[PDB]
Amino acid sequence: AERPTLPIPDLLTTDRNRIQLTIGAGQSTFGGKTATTWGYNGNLLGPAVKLQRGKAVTVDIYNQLTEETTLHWHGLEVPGEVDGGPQGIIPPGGKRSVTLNVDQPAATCWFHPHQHGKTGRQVAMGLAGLVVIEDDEILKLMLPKQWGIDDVPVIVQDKKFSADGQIDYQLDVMTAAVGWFGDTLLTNGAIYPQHAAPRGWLRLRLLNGCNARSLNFATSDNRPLYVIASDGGLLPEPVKVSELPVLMGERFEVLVEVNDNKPFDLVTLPVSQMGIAIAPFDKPHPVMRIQPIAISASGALPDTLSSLPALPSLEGLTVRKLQLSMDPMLDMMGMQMLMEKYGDQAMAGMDHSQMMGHMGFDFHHANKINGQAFDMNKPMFAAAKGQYERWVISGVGDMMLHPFHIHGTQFRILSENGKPPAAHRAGWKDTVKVEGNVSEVLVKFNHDAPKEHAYMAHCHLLEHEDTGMMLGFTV
Ligand SMILES: [Cu+2]
Ligand SMILES: [Cu+2]
Repeated sequence: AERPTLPIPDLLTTDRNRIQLTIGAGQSTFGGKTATTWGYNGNLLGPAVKLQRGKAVTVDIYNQLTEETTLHWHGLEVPGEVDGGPQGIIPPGGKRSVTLNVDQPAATCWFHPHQHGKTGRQVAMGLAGLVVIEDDEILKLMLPKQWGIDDVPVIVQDKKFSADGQIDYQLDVMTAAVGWFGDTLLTNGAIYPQHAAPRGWLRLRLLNGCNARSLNFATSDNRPLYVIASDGGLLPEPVKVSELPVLMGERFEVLVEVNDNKPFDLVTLPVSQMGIAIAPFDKPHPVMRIQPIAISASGALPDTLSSLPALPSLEGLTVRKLQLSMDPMLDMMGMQMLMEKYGDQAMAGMDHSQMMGHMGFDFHHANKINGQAFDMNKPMFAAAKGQYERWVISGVGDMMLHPFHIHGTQFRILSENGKPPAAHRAGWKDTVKVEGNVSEVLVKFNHDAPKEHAYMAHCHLLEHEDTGMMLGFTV
């Protein structure tokens, strides 16, 4: 049969300078089986909210679920009051209005729930949206810009399904250790869709929307990807890559050539991550089928995209240390449950070093920062407003992958997991890899966050966040 077309999220702009988002339960079909799913302005996933830098907009958010949620704008530099972390509770049948005064460069950001201890479940049920920030600078470049034709959002997510076809989500000792992962890959909510792309340049806005699964994009015929933007917006010039690793909650925009009429796949390559490396993710896995077409397409790859500032001198900067840890009992219990469920396949992708690390009680608070499981009532510290700080985040002592995310900022990576960052990760980021080594970011918070609307800093492996690997901080 024909592959289904890639679903394109609606590009939603202001009215009275207002935007309406409805959070609701409905139904979706996956592999011919119906499931209860949640969506923003529909059944599953959500729209792309389109924002202009320097232009205020009001968002009216209606919770039509039968349980509490929050709405977090991932990668937006906004005050804590509108950040929608776990303190931004919207009750069932409630409404919250937020004024977003956008004051950052053009970027692809996203939005999702941040309900305390339930973020994994609420994203797994289908809640995620996009944010497209535009500025004068990006619109001058003549990048591909026809939304849903040559400028395409690609939200990649895995799920697992029970026998009846319902989403099979559980926060248990296995998923608290290694994450919630599945055997079914979704692309804008569809299984292995096709996208009809005009000949010339195709812009893909890639979002890893998975709870726990790291991805590594490539093409089926090894044509290159040209990275043009990271989480926080444009690189100074394009970076040519043959593969593109993307952690949970990271975005990159890439241009790819649609040259001849022969279709090719966007794929994800096997990653060395425990549980994630298991079949069917032990071989290259198709993400979507690009079908070349002949219709209007004038987008270009510019030699120069933007100016990236020199890093400042680090002397005098406040240093914060964040030591990530997991109770040895959770590693043991969680690993034991993984090995019970997958047997001989359980150590897929793992080298000798990775396995010897695993040497051979309430799990809801077993994941920690600085020896502390997340305490919603006790911000770990008071950060300075408008001042560079150096944040040193360590996974030394721990075997697992931790995409570390900091609210309220776009930062510069100084060191990523004991190496300088790759060229395409050296610009504006809101996520940094921590995996058995130490990362160092240069962060600045331009907006206030008081105690009662604190910013979060957490692992974006959502089951780790939900079982304690989060801290609140004031600005
Ligand atoms: Cu965030
Ligand atoms: Cu983690």
